[PDB]
Amino acid sequence: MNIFEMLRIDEGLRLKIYKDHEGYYTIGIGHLLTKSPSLNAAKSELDKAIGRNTNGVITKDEAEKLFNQDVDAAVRGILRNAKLKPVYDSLDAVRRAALINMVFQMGETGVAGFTNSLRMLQQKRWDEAAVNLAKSRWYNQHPNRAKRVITTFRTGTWDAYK
Ligand SMILES: [Cl-]
Ligand SMILES: [Cl-]
Ligand SMILES: [Co+2]
Repeated sequence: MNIFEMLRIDEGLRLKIYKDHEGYYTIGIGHLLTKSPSLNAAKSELDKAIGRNTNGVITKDEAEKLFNQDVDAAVRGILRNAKLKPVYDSLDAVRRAALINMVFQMGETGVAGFTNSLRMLQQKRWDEAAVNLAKSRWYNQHPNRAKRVITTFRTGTWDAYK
């Protein structure tokens, strides 16, 4: 399995503009367009992003392209961050993907804010990190997904994903 398949499972695929669980406009595979109420605003971001008059609807290839860019960006964010890099480096392949998933969903900056879980991950204190991760708004607002990720961190296997 890999980060791509994993996030595809977590975020699903939508070709038409949609409002997310928080009421934000998104499209594709978890690509946030804007946090604004204006559907026009979202259309415009979209057109800006795709390079064409989309009218809120995109193609699968277009979707996968925003996905690659987005996955790329998450990693860069990780590598740029003084708090995230070292943890990332200390992790194994499966766990790195779990970190990416989180950076992707909440941003580099939101993730760097989980000071305590990051320390625990850095020390390989799997069980405790997982307990700590679950005490968040993240988890409470995304019970199912958050559980697959936390689990992945805990086991270092793709089991939550099979
Ligand atoms: Cl973009
Ligand atoms: Cl969820
Ligand atoms: Co959310």
